[PDB]
Amino acid sequence: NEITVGITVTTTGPAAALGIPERNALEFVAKEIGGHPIKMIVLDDGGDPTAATTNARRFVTESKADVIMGSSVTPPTVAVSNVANEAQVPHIALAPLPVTPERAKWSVVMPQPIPIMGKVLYEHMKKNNIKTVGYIGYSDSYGDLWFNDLKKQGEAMGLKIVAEERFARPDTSVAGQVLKLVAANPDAILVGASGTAAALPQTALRERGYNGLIYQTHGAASMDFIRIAGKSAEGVLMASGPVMDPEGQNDSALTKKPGLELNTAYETKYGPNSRSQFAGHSFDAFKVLERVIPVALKTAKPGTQEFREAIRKALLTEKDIAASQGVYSFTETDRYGLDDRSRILLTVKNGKYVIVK
Ligand SMILES: O=C(O)C(=O)Cc1ccc(O)cc1
Ligand SMILES: [Pr+3]
Repeated sequence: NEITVGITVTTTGPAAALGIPERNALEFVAKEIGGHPIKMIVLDDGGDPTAATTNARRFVTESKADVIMGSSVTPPTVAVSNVANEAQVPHIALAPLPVTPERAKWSVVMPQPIPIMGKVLYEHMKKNNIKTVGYIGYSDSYGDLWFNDLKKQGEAMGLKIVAEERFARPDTSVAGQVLKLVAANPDAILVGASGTAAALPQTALRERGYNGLIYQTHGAASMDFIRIAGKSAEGVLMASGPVMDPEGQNDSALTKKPGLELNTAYETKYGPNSRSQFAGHSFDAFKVLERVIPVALKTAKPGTQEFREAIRKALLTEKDIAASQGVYSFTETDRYGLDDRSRILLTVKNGKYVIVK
């Protein structure tokens, strides 16, 4: 009578810094929901889309999963969503992705959508005298989501995009891209990357004498960024989920209690400042399950296709789902389901994250 949840995340390779906290956070989620035990099957995919496809396929067929979850970065998350939408199994994505008609029916997304994160960054650029903006980001759909958003929102707000450079996830140098960005000398540069890679343009730009403002995505929101960037991290502007600072929230924020619950558990085990954007997502996915499971049980039983459907329909009917990273209300067309309560703006002062109000 167990409910089966298959989870594929990235605990090896360049994106381990994202998947490791995601896996680690599972220690702190409910393993009994709606009066049923939860059976979790957790597999590494190394960030590889083929491996992620394979993991997801096996969860849905061999493990007869009721829900599948993952992956840690966009390319394998697209792969998982494609399996979910063909096999007709609810999928909770732990990385942002382009939600096309192919993907929208069966996938919902825990991380904040790019445009919400972009808007807070671009409003800061406007307030801080920025006229020209350069971009460096992955040469894949994550880097595309961010560049497209920068151009679309940015130009509408009167910013001028003056350079675009890309680099691949495994790359350890961005020398050629930085040379071009430095020569263009934009007032600000947006880095579209994540984890350890996000710190690569941060250090390379400062080392080459760039003095403009540097903006980072929510893909950079863990202590790994400050560890790796060092002094180059100072003064960065970074979009983040609210889980990075539940202490600072008003008691009236529905995200405060779940943020405090997660962070107290996580930091007790893993040490000071070990909170992350990413631990927030897997923890939140279970907050979502705690709302939708008891609703699905009213009409269906675990291990059937009807239960998959009932969960999918509950995702549409259950509104205002409180979690550490925001308050979720999904629709047929909005698979992120988040608003302004799902983001804050961080900077780094003396090796510590601080909120910019
Ligand atoms: O690198 C990638 O592809 C990402 O998708 C990283 C990422 C993961 C979770 C977030 O909340 C923000 C960005
Ligand atoms: Pr029935």
